[PDB]
Amino acid sequence: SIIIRVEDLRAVYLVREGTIKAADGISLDILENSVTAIVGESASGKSTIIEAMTKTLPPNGRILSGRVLYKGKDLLTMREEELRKIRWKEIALVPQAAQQSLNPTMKVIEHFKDTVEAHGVRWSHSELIEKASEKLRMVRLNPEAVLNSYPLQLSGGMKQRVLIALALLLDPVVLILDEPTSALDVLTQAHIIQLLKELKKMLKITLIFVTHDIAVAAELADKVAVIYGGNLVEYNSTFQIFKNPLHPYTRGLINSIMPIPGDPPSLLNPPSGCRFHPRCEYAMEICKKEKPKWIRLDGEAHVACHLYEE
Ligand SMILES: Nc1ncnc2c1ncn2[C@@H]1O[C@H](COP(=O)(O)OP(=O)(O)OP(=O)(O)O)[C@@H](O)[C@H]1O
Ligand code: SF4
Ligand SMILES: [Mg+2]
Repeated sequence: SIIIRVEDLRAVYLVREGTIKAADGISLDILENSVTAIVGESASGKSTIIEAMTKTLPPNGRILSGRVLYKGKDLLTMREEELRKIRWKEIALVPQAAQQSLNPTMKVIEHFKDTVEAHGVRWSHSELIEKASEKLRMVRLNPEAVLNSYPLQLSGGMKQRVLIALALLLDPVVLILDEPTSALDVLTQAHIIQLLKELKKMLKITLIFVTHDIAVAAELADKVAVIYGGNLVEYNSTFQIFKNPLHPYTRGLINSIMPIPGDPPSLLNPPSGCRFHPRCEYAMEICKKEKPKWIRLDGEAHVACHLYEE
């Protein structure tokens, strides 16, 4: 099943000198119990697509065009009365360094309460302790010690565990995670990934997560979506991506993983057509005159590249 269809998503950042065209025309289908990874280098639009999808864009960011369908109904253009029932309950989002959203003069139990309260639902404080403890366990934490401690007393690994437990609180059907594992030593990064695998199996959920490390994606993901300068450049299954990477940018990555000449594109003044052309070794005239069309190819596979066709 497709649990989420992103259709033609244009979302930009309004800035003094014009617009920032991160997330520029973005269409992809999330399989209903999959793990999809969104991958790309620093400052390439990952968090921007995530935010656009969740209507969590800053005051700054504005959505120009497109739909996102959950259960065939468009999240953008939804009555906030109809949005509030979908939020933590169904779709849930632990965002880039949401640790910072943990005010540190507060016991964790309070960030749970704050969350629960905010999203409507009314639970007896003791009941809340129950549920919270339960998900804290799911994430392999000491419910007692943790709920009753202050953020500052927790490791980044533990803060991360807490954040996830928080997201799971209301048994969501989709869980979305942004750079879940960055700023986080090797080992504990490994433990988070393990944990993510555990919950993957132990729960019935669609899991979308963002990362800049392809390795991490292949550790975790079924399908993989590569983004380059505000564009969805390619979308295959993990194994296929490594086996048969289509976009020249992607190929480059995979090879560079067995160090690509060029600098990343200005997102204010991007290059024309295919933003990868200035670095692409297969660059052509049509590549500068025209944005390659997002296309379907063979099986799970999608590319946006002039080299290819139906
Ligand atoms: N509120 C904003 N206003 C203007 N520009 C922004 C805003 N937020 C992000 N950008 C810019 O748009 C580009 C894409 O940012 P985004 O956060 O989507 O990248 P990313 O893929 O998350 O990479 P990273 O997370 O490592 O920064 C970046 O250059 C970023 O600085
Ligand atoms: S579209 Fe043209 S430039 Fe962009 S990657 Fe495919 S070939 Fe290289
Ligand atoms: Mg990011």
